[PDB]
Amino acid sequence: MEIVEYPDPILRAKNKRIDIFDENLKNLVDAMFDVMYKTDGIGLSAPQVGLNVQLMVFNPAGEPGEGKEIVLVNPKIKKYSDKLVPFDEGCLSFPGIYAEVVRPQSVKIDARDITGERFSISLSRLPARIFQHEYDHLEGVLFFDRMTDQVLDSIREELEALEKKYEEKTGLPSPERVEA
Ligand SMILES: O=C(Cc1c[nH]c2ccc(Br)cc12)NO
Ligand SMILES: [Zn+2]
Ligand SMILES: [Zn+2]
Ligand SMILES: [Zn+2]
Ligand SMILES: [Zn+2]
Ligand SMILES: [Zn+2]
Repeated sequence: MEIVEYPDPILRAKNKRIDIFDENLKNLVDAMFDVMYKTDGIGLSAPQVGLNVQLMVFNPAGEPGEGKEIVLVNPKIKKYSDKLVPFDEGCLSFPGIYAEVVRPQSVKIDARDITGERFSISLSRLPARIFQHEYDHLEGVLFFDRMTDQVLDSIREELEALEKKYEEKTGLPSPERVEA
């Protein structure tokens, strides 16, 4: 298994509905949760393992045995709160990079679960926060898109480094450059 990283395009590709709700789907969520636990994270959205399908899993506590291992599939934000708050985020598709992103305090959400049931959770604190972070992955949108002109100024050079690693490995030019 392996985490996809920035500039890699699978990060921007349209993400599909899921509809069979089979056993493979259980099996996927093992491996998303386990890769998460292995890289010490608190969320992970499926295109970060190379699958373009709306599926995110996560667990605020982010340590085994602790918190609560939530799964949303086909999320949609019904509502976003007015309240706005900063927070240093990291994202695994950007090894080692943390920069402050500013986002809505709470969200209401509609979504299916691992057996198909729709449902309807609201969400705050860290939970909500991650939710959104993975919620963006589902939808083409990476954390530095959410940063303020100044902040991004602080990571230009790092994400540039990434673009080059991609370029060295792939032979191809970086399908997207942050000087853009
Ligand atoms: O790469 C990841 C997981 C992750 C790791 N460290 C974090 C700190 C803040 C936030 Br919000 C998310 C993370 N999700 O796409
Ligand atoms: Zn592997
Ligand atoms: Zn299908
Ligand atoms: Zn497991
Ligand atoms: Zn930890
Ligand atoms: Zn991420």
